[PDB]
Amino acid sequence: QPPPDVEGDDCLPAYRHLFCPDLLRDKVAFITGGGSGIGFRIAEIFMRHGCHTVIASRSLPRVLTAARKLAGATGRRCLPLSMDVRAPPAVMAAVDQALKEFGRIDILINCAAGNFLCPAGALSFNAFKTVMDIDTSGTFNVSRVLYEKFFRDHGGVIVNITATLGNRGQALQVHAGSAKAAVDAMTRHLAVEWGPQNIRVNSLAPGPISGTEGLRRLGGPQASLSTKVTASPLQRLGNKTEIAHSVLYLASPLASYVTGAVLVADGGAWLTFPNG
Amino acid sequence: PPPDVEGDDCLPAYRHLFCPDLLRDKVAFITGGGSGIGFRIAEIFMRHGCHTVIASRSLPRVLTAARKLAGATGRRCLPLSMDVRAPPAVMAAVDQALKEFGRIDILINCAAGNFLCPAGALSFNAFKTVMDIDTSGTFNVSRVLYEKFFRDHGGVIVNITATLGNRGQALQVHAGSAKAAVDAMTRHLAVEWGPQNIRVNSLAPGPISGTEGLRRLGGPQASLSTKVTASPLQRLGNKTEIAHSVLYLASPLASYVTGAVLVADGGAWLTFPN
Amino acid sequence: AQPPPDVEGDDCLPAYRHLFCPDLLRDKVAFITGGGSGIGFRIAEIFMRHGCHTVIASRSLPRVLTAARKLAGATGRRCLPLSMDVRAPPAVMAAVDQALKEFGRIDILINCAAGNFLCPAGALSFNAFKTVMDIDTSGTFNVSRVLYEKFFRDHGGVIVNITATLGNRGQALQVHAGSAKAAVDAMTRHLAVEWGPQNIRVNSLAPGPISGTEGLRRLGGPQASLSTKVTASPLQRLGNKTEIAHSVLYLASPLASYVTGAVLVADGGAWLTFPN
Amino acid sequence: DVEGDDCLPAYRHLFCPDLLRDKVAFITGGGSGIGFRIAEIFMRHGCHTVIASRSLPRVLTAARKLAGATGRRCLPLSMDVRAPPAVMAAVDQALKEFGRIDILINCAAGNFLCPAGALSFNAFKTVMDIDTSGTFNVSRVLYEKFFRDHGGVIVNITATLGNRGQALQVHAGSAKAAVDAMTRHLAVEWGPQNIRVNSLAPGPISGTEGLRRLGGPQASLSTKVTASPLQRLGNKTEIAHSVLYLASPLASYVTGAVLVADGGAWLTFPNG
Ligand SMILES: CC(C)(COP(=O)(O)OP(=O)(O)OC[C@H]1O[C@@H](n2cnc3c(N)ncnc32)[C@H](O)[C@@H]1OP(=O)(O)O)[C@@H](O)C(=O)NCCC(=O)NCCS
Ligand SMILES: CC(C)(COP(=O)(O)OP(=O)(O)OC[C@H]1O[C@@H](n2cnc3c(N)ncnc32)[C@H](O)[C@@H]1OP(=O)(O)O)[C@@H](O)C(=O)NCCC(=O)NCCS
Ligand SMILES: CC(C)(COP(=O)(O)OP(=O)(O)OC[C@H]1O[C@@H](n2cnc3c(N)ncnc32)[C@H](O)[C@@H]1OP(=O)(O)O)[C@@H](O)C(=O)NCCC(=O)NCCS
Ligand SMILES: CC(C)(COP(=O)(O)OP(=O)(O)OC[C@H]1O[C@@H](n2cnc3c(N)ncnc32)[C@H](O)[C@@H]1OP(=O)(O)O)[C@@H](O)C(=O)NCCC(=O)NCCS
Ligand SMILES: NC(=O)c1ccc[n+]([C@@H]2O[C@H](COP(=O)([O-])OP(=O)(O)OC[C@H]3O[C@@H](n4cnc5c(N)ncnc54)[C@H](OP(=O)(O)O)[C@@H]3O)[C@@H](O)[C@H]2O)c1
Ligand SMILES: NC(=O)c1ccc[n+]([C@@H]2O[C@H](COP(=O)([O-])OP(=O)(O)OC[C@H]3O[C@@H](n4cnc5c(N)ncnc54)[C@H](OP(=O)(O)O)[C@@H]3O)[C@@H](O)[C@H]2O)c1
Ligand SMILES: NC(=O)c1ccc[n+]([C@@H]2O[C@H](COP(=O)([O-])OP(=O)(O)OC[C@H]3O[C@@H](n4cnc5c(N)ncnc54)[C@H](OP(=O)(O)O)[C@@H]3O)[C@@H](O)[C@H]2O)c1
Ligand SMILES: NC(=O)c1ccc[n+]([C@@H]2O[C@H](COP(=O)([O-])OP(=O)(O)OC[C@H]3O[C@@H](n4cnc5c(N)ncnc54)[C@H](OP(=O)(O)O)[C@@H]3O)[C@@H](O)[C@H]2O)c1
Repeated sequence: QPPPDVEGDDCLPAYRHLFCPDLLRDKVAFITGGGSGIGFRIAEIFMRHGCHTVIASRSLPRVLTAARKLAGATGRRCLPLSMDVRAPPAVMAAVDQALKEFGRIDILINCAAGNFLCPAGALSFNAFKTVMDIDTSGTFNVSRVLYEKFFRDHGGVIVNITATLGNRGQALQVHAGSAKAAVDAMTRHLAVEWGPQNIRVNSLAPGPISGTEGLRRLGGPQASLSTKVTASPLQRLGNKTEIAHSVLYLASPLASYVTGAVLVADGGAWLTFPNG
Repeated sequence: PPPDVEGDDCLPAYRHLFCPDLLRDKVAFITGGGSGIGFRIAEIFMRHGCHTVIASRSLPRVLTAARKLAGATGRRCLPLSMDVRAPPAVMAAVDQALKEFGRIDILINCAAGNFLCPAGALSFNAFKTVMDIDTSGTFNVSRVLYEKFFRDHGGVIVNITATLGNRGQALQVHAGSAKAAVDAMTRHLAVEWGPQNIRVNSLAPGPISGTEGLRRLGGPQASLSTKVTASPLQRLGNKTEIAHSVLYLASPLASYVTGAVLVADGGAWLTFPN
Repeated sequence: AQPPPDVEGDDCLPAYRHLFCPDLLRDKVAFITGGGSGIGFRIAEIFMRHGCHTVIASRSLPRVLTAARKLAGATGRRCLPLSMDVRAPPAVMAAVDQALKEFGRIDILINCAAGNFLCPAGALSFNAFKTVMDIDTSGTFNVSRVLYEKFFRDHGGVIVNITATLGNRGQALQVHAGSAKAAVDAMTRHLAVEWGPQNIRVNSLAPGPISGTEGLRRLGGPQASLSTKVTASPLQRLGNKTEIAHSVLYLASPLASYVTGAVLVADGGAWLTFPN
Repeated sequence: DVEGDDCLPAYRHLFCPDLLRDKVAFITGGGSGIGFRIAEIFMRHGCHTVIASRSLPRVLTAARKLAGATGRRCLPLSMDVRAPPAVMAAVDQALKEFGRIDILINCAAGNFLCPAGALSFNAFKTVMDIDTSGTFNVSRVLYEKFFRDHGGVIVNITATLGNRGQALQVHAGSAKAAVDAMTRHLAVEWGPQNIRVNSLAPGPISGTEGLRRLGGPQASLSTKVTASPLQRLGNKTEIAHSVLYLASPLASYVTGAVLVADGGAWLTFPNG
């Protein structure tokens, strides 16, 4: 039986520490996409282990609402910021402020993505490139800004949130599959070039996770969903807290020797899911 | 190795190992077919009976190439100017091809852009441009050909990729990411399009002599010689060898191959320094 | 689009149209383990249709004597049948000596010998697992190693290992075969690196589900669900022996002069979509 | 960390000390190297252990040290992973002593440098028998004796050698690639019995027989280490942390995966 989760963008009402509560004490994590879904639960878990956060995505409203829930449930600081990962000046602006407020950033989680089901034949060039732009160029943009502004001189840890869609070429998902495959390759590249600056860089590829926009958009009809979930190895959907725990493992000193790796946390699902 | 020539010029002689009618009367649309690997793929194709359309941004480049290719092989070569990033231009090119030949049987996505640069010095726009050309560019040509012809008649796509992303090669985050995304795209399209009789595969070349790629990315000649003699086959590959493996994938001999990546790199990704 | 023709039994093709030049392997000699039945037999026939003489070697002397009569009957090239278990190195060494005595050289080794059956991992005995590792993995290494020491080390050569995609997603009922074939894939890379400097190319070909083979008969399952998964796979059909032999011939030939350490999958995209 | 097969003098917790409270882990190769440090770090989180390998004096010595440093129980047993009667006997003994086994760590292996043209048939086969057949045998025994009916968690310790076909290592590369494939097959078959199965692939780890054997001359090893992304060797405690992660409830949704914990070394290390 998995750790408890909540379907909405709300904090866990109770929690049991399996990592020590001081694992990230006084560190600061910058989380793109931290106002909703997996990125919000990542923020919440990090703050429950001593970490302050900065959460950044397009909607200033989404992150303000989130930052008050996070701060309230954990007593740590959460700086919300409006920032499109495709706009380098907005990215530079956000990182500058995070540093003005905190004086340091230790961890970057690239969680910002967009996705929707569309057959390749109906997918426009602009549609495909929009997904490449947010997922891949966005991840590069934020990483590259964090490197210049803080990590190159102080070291750091980056976790990229990816997917397994590209492994078997999942139908209706050429855009997301291609974009997140490029992010897994970028992880290797940055691990190589930035390791000498004491920067670790890894990916975490989640399976179908309950209580997320990604599952609502992409899961398909509930009866065919249940049937594929029941046929997957752990016979269930993952939850956001399980994903936040793997991300926390990778962003922490427990993972001090892990770099350039892709941890798949998907209950086995890519091995068995249908690709009709 | 089979012989090759360093320039974007035709082979002075060629020995057939495939039958000279392997692609008789087929039509191959080759992006980047005016130079480097793409020029040699066009030439080898035409020497197996195929007409070509070559397309890239520079009209002067494809015009001069097309005269060379027709002159050497006796088959037809249509040159077109088209940036793979511009759906109007790509649509216009595929129409022009269909108007000239009435069919396209094969698409070779060879157009790419690359250069050496540390990830920390690489600009936001430099990264995105490589993704736009290599990745979104490949998707754009593949989808325009699907809509205009391959959906209704079937077809074969060969994507020219790379091994850079396997080990995260230094100075290459842009190209390594873009070509890894092309390898996933290959699988996605193979699955979606297979039922329309379309095969889609990736061919990843190693370091190839006589190419802009190697000129830009090869590094100093002394350190290049050294990684080369320390790789499994002990030599650079040439363009003719790459054209043979592309021809294999594009031909009825690979009738059961789809969603695959064929690495043709003399074993180099296994031993090259990173 | 119409596949090249094939026949279901271990019999030669009635007609064949060349797509490779008929002198591609003019007067070369290929040693093919498992060349008496199934995929290995069709590989033998196709090679000999391109000028190559063959040695076909497996356990059952009756099987290879009958094959070799048929092969030589249909193509006008020579086929030496030998009885040899790949697990017994004195027998391999003697078979290879005998071939060198007959033909004076060997240019190509195709390692096609394998053992497979459906079995749940919880029912698979220790000896059953080991037996499949011993034939597929040790047996491949053994043959490759004898060929190296008897001829290829000094003369160069080309090796094609026939493998599978089962280990990619951990196909159920196939732990033995999937592990064994994943070892051979790794072995391909290892040997490509060590033996490249002796002018030896080593690649793997991984076939998908193939009509008119013992493999499909044993492992296909009932015809109705077999039909369903075939129809749901990207080319919507089973592969045939002739198509696999064409990919094997490609890799074994001078057209693949710069291909080594690679695994070419030739499965109609089956592993992307087949249920697990 | 500490070079020998000795316990750490001190240890600060990053996972809670009750993470594995009262669980039982059966660790093949638990008497030395990585296996010994895994047993120690598991015991520091509340776990009891069973350490099993061919040498009974090696595991007797290890067990007294592990118990002594941690106050948890460590049952040593002698068994060859290639002999299914012995594996069945050790597993029966662990069950008599403890009544349960929650976790299996398949750490036993044999390796040495040898060019492929010089490796004997028997030398190849031996490495395949220990790493591959051994790992299947222990997993399948544990499945039949306990995991099938009660669930459980397996961590296979593997390697990255097979990725680029590392020279001098055809045996070990092949064997470990087979065990990574087995990880996926068992994850799929046994997931519905509440069994998780993952691989952890370490890189070059200081204070181990692996590194003493396979590292080659010190000057050349220093060089490739400096040229690797984190510019240092891994230690045994870092590997035991990643193995603990996978073996714990923190990895409740991880199955069928390979975690590479090698400092990025396979990405840059020489080969040829
Ligand atoms: C499209 C998205 C990624 C980003 O939005 P955006 O930049 O505002 O993009 P727009 O809506 O302008 O759409 C851009 C292009 O994509 C196309 N597109 C967008 N959604 C699409 C869909 N569901 N199907 C097909 N085409 C689509 C648009 O039509 C437009 O293409 P065009 O110029 O040919 O018409 C949107 O899905 C989003 O913001 N998602 C965030 C939430 C999310 O995706 N969560 C799950 C992550 S797992
Ligand atoms: C850059 C290229 C890929 C694409 O051309 P383009 O679309 O006109 O792009 P631009 O010339 O506007 O350059 C795009 C960005 O990349 C950057 N860039 C180009 N060459 C660069 C180099 N060697 N190092 C770092 N950045 C570079 C530019 O400075 C610009 O960035 P900025 O906007 O931050 O100033 C060009 O190299 C090209 O056309 N190459 C084609 C042939 C080739 O590379 N063959 C090899 C394939 S192996
Ligand atoms: C078993 C095989 C792999 C090799 O034969 P062999 O070396 O004579 O081995 P045996 O007949 O002694 O069987 C060896 C072990 O595997 C077991 N075995 C054989 N077939 C089995 C099956 N279908 N299910 C479970 N176990 C099986 C035997 O019971 C024995 O184990 P045990 O000692 O615990 O009883 C046999 O299947 C074979 O000859 N295959 C060749 C043809 C083939 O497999 N073609 C398809 C490749 S796609
Ligand atoms: C060989 C080993 C794996 C297993 O020992 P064992 O089963 O008693 O094996 P043996 O000593 O009987 O050796 C079996 C074969 O391997 C060969 N072999 C052993 N060491 C070898 C070496 N360094 N180089 C080449 N061949 C070797 C033997 O000669 C024999 O082949 P043969 O019949 O052709 O003579 C041994 O190295 C070992 O016990 N290792 C465990 C510790 C270890 O390897 N740790 C490192 C990290 S895994
Ligand atoms: N959910 C799943 O089952 C699943 C499976 C595999 C992978 N994932 C991955 O997990 C991550 C989170 O997904 P989720 O399902 O939790 O959905 P989500 O809640 O919609 O998260 C996506 C986040 O990205 C932000 N975002 C989108 N575009 C952006 C941009 N251009 N700039 C900055 N921020 C942007 C969104 O906020 P704004 O709209 O405010 O920008 C949103 O908060 C993604 O990386 C996704 O690919 C999810
Ligand atoms: N050479 C190597 O060693 C090597 C190794 C691995 C992979 N490759 C791959 O092989 C292919 C050929 O490389 P090469 O070295 O032969 O280099 P090249 O000669 O420069 O080929 C690139 C071609 O792409 C065209 N092109 C670039 N951007 C374009 C755009 N936006 N739209 C349309 N056409 C475009 C260029 O023509 P215009 O300028 O007229 O547009 C040129 O003909 C590339 O895909 C490369 O990634 C090469
Ligand atoms: N058919 C498929 O769909 C498929 C799919 C994926 C992979 N493959 C691979 O394709 C190859 C051939 O399979 P197939 O389906 O055509 O089956 P097959 O006809 O049964 O071929 C297996 C052959 O191996 C020989 N063999 C078995 N054990 C041997 C040993 N110890 N020593 C020497 N030779 C031995 C057998 O001959 P004796 O009985 O005379 O020894 C038999 O000719 C195998 O490598 C298989 O793994 C097939
Ligand atoms: N060290 C590295 O840098 C490195 C790198 C990648 C992977 N690894 C992996 O990490 C694990 C431990 O390696 P290590 O360096 O720590 O070496 P190690 O100390 O030699 O550990 C190997 C263990 O395997 C046991 N063993 C060997 N054969 C056995 C058999 N037939 N049955 C039962 N037990 C057996 C040995 O004990 P007995 O002699 O008492 O049997 C020994 O305790 C191995 O799986 C290795 O492949 C290590």
